Amino acid sequence: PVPTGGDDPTKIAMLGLTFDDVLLLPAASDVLPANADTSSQLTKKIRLKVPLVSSAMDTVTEARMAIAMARAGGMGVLHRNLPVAEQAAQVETVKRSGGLLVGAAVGVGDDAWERAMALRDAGVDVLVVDTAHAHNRKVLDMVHRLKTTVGDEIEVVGGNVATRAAAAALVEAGADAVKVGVGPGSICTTRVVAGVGAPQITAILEAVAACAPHGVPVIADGGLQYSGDIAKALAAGASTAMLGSLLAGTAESPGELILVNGKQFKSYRGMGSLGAMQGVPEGIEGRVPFRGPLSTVIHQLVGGLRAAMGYTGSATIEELQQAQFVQITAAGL
Amino acid sequence: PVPTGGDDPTKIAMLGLTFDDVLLLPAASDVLPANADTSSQLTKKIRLKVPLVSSAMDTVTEARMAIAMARAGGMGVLHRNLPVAEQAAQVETVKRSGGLLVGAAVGVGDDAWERAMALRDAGVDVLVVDTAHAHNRKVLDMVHRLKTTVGDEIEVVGGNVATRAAAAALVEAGADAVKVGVGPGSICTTRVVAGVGAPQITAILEAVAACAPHGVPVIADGGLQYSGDIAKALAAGASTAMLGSLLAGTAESPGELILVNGKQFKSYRGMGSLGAMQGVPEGIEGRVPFRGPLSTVIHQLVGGLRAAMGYTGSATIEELQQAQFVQITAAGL
Amino acid sequence: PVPTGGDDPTKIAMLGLTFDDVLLLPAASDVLPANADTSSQLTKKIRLKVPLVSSAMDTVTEARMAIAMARAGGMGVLHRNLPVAEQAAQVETVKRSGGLLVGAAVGVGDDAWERAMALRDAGVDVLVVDTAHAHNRKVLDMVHRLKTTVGDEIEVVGGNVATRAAAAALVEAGADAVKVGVGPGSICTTRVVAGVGAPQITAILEAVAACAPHGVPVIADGGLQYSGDIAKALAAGASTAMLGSLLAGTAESPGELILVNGKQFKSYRGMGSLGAMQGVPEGIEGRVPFRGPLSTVIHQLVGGLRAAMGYTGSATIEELQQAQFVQITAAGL
Amino acid sequence: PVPTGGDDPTKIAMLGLTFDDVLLLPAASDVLPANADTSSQLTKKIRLKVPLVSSAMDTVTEARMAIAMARAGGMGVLHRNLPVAEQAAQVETVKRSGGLLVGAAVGVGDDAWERAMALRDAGVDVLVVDTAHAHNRKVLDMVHRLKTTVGDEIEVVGGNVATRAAAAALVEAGADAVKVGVGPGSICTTRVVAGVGAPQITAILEAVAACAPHGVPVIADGGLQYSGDIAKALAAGASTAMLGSLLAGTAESPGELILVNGKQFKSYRGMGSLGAMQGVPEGIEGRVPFRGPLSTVIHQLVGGLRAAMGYTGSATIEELQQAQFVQITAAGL
Ligand SMILES: C[C@H](Oc1ccc(-c2cn(C)cn2)cc1)C(=O)Nc1ncc(-c2ccc(Br)cc2)[nH]1
Ligand SMILES: C[C@H](Oc1ccc(-c2cn(C)cn2)cc1)C(=O)Nc1ncc(-c2ccc(Br)cc2)[nH]1
Ligand SMILES: C[C@H](Oc1ccc(-c2cn(C)cn2)cc1)C(=O)Nc1ncc(-c2ccc(Br)cc2)[nH]1
Ligand SMILES: C[C@H](Oc1ccc(-c2cn(C)cn2)cc1)C(=O)Nc1ncc(-c2ccc(Br)cc2)[nH]1
Ligand SMILES: O=c1[nH]cnc2c1ncn2[C@@H]1O[C@H](COP(=O)(O)O)[C@@H](O)[C@H]1O
Ligand SMILES: O=c1[nH]cnc2c1ncn2[C@@H]1O[C@H](COP(=O)(O)O)[C@@H](O)[C@H]1O
Ligand SMILES: O=c1[nH]cnc2c1ncn2[C@@H]1O[C@H](COP(=O)(O)O)[C@@H](O)[C@H]1O
Ligand SMILES: O=c1[nH]cnc2c1ncn2[C@@H]1O[C@H](COP(=O)(O)O)[C@@H](O)[C@H]1O
Repeated sequence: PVPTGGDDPTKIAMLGLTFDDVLLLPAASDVLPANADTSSQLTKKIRLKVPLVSSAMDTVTEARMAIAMARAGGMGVLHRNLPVAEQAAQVETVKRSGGLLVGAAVGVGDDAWERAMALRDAGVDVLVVDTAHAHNRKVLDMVHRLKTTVGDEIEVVGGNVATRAAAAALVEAGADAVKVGVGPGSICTTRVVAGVGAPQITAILEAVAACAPHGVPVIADGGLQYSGDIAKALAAGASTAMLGSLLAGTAESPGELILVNGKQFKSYRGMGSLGAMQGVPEGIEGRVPFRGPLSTVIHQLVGGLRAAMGYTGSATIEELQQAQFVQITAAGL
Repeated sequence: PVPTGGDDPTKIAMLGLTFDDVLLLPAASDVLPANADTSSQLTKKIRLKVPLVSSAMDTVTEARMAIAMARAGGMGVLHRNLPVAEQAAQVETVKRSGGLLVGAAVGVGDDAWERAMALRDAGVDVLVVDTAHAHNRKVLDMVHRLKTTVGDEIEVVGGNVATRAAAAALVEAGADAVKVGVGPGSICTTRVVAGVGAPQITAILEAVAACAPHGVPVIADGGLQYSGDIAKALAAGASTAMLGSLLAGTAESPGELILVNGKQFKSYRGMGSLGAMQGVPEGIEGRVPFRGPLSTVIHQLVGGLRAAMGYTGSATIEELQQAQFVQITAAGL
Repeated sequence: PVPTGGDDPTKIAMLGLTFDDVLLLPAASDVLPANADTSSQLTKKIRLKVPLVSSAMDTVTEARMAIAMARAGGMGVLHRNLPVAEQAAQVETVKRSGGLLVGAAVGVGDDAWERAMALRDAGVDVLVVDTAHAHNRKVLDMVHRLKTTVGDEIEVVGGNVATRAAAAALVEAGADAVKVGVGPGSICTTRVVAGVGAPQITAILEAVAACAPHGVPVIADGGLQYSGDIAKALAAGASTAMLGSLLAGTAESPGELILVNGKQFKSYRGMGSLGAMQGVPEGIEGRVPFRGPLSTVIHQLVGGLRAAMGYTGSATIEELQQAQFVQITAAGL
Repeated sequence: PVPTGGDDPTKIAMLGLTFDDVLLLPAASDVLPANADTSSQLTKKIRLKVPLVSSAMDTVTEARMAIAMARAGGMGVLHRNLPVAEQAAQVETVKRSGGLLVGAAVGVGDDAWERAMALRDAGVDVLVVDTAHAHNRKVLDMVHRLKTTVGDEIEVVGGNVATRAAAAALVEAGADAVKVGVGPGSICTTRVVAGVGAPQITAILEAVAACAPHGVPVIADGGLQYSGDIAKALAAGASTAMLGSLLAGTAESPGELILVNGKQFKSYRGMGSLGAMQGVPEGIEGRVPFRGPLSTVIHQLVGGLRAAMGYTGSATIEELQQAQFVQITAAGL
């Protein structure tokens, strides 16, 4: 029998590693952190100066965040937990601040096609078909319909996935980028409520195995707690990282300051939390420390990435994606 | 020598995984959580609408719980820590509330045959031969005697086991279902007192390898803490889950509200605890948070299961039983 | 290269398991806990009714403990942190309480031969050559000298060891039992101070591989925290268990009651602690909860063992020594 | 696919062990701790009586520490976070206290060559080219330039490295010793900020595989918390250990006593901390317990090492470097 039980070796299909399971190995380097090139592909066509996108969540990204993110060289994805007219107006607001990149989330519900067309009319650059489970005909069909209808002017992202097969399906549907993350989010309770998930380093490695041969960038979404996690996600093969928790504490996120026991916080909640759905939960409502301006958070995050590129001899993100890991033990934390 | 010591490779026979060691992998799916079919076999003949049974414990299941459980589409197993006449009367009470399914525990002591016949007379549907260690001639003989005597009107469950061989023995004795769990219970101290046990995912996989080829359902009993654990136990191959801790906090369980430090609790104790035996302990007496009505707890539990069936593309429990896992590391919690 | 570094596969020689790493697997059984036979060989010649010996420590075993232990069916080993005359007088005191078995520790210092002869004269049954590191010519020579001089009337134990080779050396020197434990003691700081040790399940398996073929019993010494650990140590192949921590809280141990924050304690200290040596430390001075009479502690310990013998179908300790383990993961605790 | 994801087996290159992952196995021994020879090579030419060097940090080693360390039989490395004139004057101060060994850190910046020549003029014995990442042409060139210019009178150390290849590069550049440690320091945040590092036992094993064949000693730098860690680092093949945390609490380190909540502390900060750089941080500012005189700390540290040499039968450090480990599990701590 199989050492962990039963007679089927495929029952337990893999050993899933998360960020805390690995470290980047230093390598020969003539790259100074200050000189590394941090640009990377968000989608097949769109390159960002900084490989970071803010999550499509209503305690993270509305117009103010999208504007600050694009000015910092990344991009925001506007959340979709509001009327179609307001979302499109947020898109327009970002555009009124210059030639700034902006994305917007849509679902696959009755109302999604209308939403997508309104955002298109508003001048959106990227449409993110954004769902709990993208390995599904309705999601694949929406990705394909958008790519064939508005595809030559708008880039279309599909997510989220957690396996090589799911990512391959989005590639075949025409996705211009694939977003990876089922289970790892800081406010996510999918793992405890449904018992479902995939540790994020293994999920990225698997998705990249399906996406890289086709020139489709992977967006690592969820579970990033530290600047060093960004470096790890990219070295695992992702081209960008999507941040929720790390940006929800910033001045530019929606929400006000909360003072508890003399310290400053902001509210941060899952899109699957009770309160987000009353606008069986798979997300919580919580708080995160107030962090100040976005520009300052992004500076330290990018600083950590630059440090990693120095250590690994990576002049570009493309080079970082070829870096090697060491696996650590439980004693290692 | 063997890497862990000595010269015998069979000394340390396997690596045992528990619920926290695994996650369900998302898979291609056209199944909406709301549309999944949650029915499953309790025994060879009996199918439940909801794959959940309440434990035969005196702080969990008396008539009120059995009634609420059957109305929710599951079943209760009446505990046996009272006189034969009272247990049979509880059986009758459940039946007075309609054509509701109900089970009842018996042991293998002098008094067990009399108990079993009285419950039969009371109209019980399922008899559960329920013991700390079922891999034993007296237990096997009782299972067989019941199956040959009352077997065509009553289904007979045997438990508990933790190995492929033990489950195979119950199958050969005529069990209509096999119950798995030695060591994993929340109030169980078998692991620390006797040093005995089997991690529950590996125990289910092993028991299913013996039971499924013979069409005998496995009941996963003990160690379930979250709705996601129910999904994991079924995907490991079990057909139903038995709950103690998760239901002991409910309005319908025996026992009154306990107020400690401004919060509400109910008493929850092992059948092998001092107080359960004074009616060398292998169970504790504890408290669990008061949770309100059973209907509400079952709704969230079934909600979590439906979510898992959506993620895994499982239209039925039978399909869920073929789902795949990823193993996670210690960093994964 | 070797996956953990360097080019030498023998550098990291084995994966060491401790008690918490394993569980005993239930097996077919017709043995009732109440009926199991708990007797076992302390030495080649001496069998105990209960497979438990108290440590040769000055906060655990003086005459009162030795007397209580023998009456409970085990034995005490009198510590040697006092003058030769007092130790011998303690031996005599035990003998004045009937035909009770008693052992006594000696070292390998200048004074040890004199000590050994005085204890012999006092009527001691077992001499324990007791040292931090027995894999050493002076220890081997002392074991052999005693066996050739007083060996036909007194049994001679040697310890402590942690490897197959060390145990083999004591067997060749003539030891009648071998004591295993370098590093695992509750009050031991050898692991942090010297960086030396061996996880106790692997140490027992290795020592038994050297001792069992020669009919020499292994005494598992140190690291036992729960009654279930006793069962594990014996199933790993040991014939008896030596207890320090578990008995230091008892009425019969040396030392008085200590009241701290409304709860009762006794002092418990390593023989290598500062205070034991002032009569570079490798042991601490601590407290353990007061537990009451020895008889009560031994009853629960033996109760747990009986439970294990029931679960594993072990009618005798000899049978228990053939039981199988499952290895558990970090999530398993 | 590879069990942890993707199709490349080299992506995750190794399993990295840290000190807490291993223990030294006791071995046959005729070596008394008091009699072991603790001397070891700092560099190809320089042997120390005690295999310990103090870190080049401004809360650890200035003239007072360098003096105390050499008198204890080790050496100090003077930090370089001050003007060239003051560092050279510290070197001279040490020399005014007798024929004491002393080292000094230099970087690879514009000012480093001048620094190195001034320290040379001051009578320094060892120059340590000391950087976050030594696997780099500028570092290799500096090591080589120093070795060819002042190499016959001064020994030249290069660091830090974490891989076999990096250490091989320093050997080829002419290093007289190689210093190992990227990530493990107590005040280091490289792992969380950059996601970069190498567990220290595996890093030492790998570096030694490159250095030992060429007769170049390895200095184990960072992550040492206990005296037992020193023994482990040497048995892994290092010839000396560099200490920061363990010595920063001593009377001889720079800094004053800090009283917080009735207990005594000293400040201890990374050279990459904000405050060290304001003279994106990769080190913190913290406190360590005040420990008293250096002589006392070194005595217990050397005591622990002697204990390890006794247990492993190592008469010399060279013998200790051939000792074997056992790997432990997470339960092992
Ligand atoms: C609503 C609630 O919680 C959420 C909400 C949003 C996300 C989310 C992640 N991302 C990237 C974008 N949005 C995740 C969880 C929930 O339980 N959703 C849910 N659980 C299972 C399914 C399902 C699985 C198969 C199929 Br087919 C259809 C639905 N959906
Ligand atoms: C009474 C006490 O604690 C309990 C009580 C009930 C259960 C329990 C689980 N389940 C599913 C239904 N009931 C478990 C433990 C206890 O120690 N029992 C016990 N330990 C060993 C044996 C034994 C092992 C081999 C043989 Br053969 C006979 C008895 N029995
Ligand atoms: C005195 C201090 O602490 C102790 C004291 C007693 C025990 C102890 C266990 N047991 C079963 C019986 N007694 C263990 C540690 C200490 O450090 N002892 C020590 N550490 C290394 C050596 C050594 C190693 C090789 C050789 Br060869 C000679 C001595 N001795
Ligand atoms: C200044 C700050 O923090 C420090 C400061 C000193 C040390 C330190 C260790 N040791 C032994 C001696 N000094 C370590 C970290 C920092 O982030 N430094 C840094 N991170 C990446 C690079 C880099 C990587 C490739 C190349 Br090429 C050039 C620079 N440098
Ligand atoms: O309610 C939820 N349940 C599960 N995942 C969520 C939920 N809400 C947002 N997310 C995901 O979690 C990511 C943020 O993760 P974080 O950066 O670790 O906080 C988002 O970008 C989404 O992919
Ligand atoms: O005293 C005990 N010792 C060991 N297992 C028990 C005891 N009492 C009840 N159980 C088992 O534990 C299960 C409940 O586990 P739980 O749902 O994790 O709380 C029951 O259904 C029984 O199988
Ligand atoms: O000071 C010490 N250092 C290391 N081991 C000790 C020391 N003192 C007693 N012991 C060992 O530890 C055992 C007790 O371990 P315990 O039962 O876990 O508390 C004794 O029987 C000795 O083998
Ligand atoms: O700011 C820093 N970041 C990373 N490593 C540092 C820093 N400052 C000092 N070190 C390293 O950490 C070592 C001390 O580690 P410790 O002995 O564990 O405290 C030093 O000898 C340096 O190699």
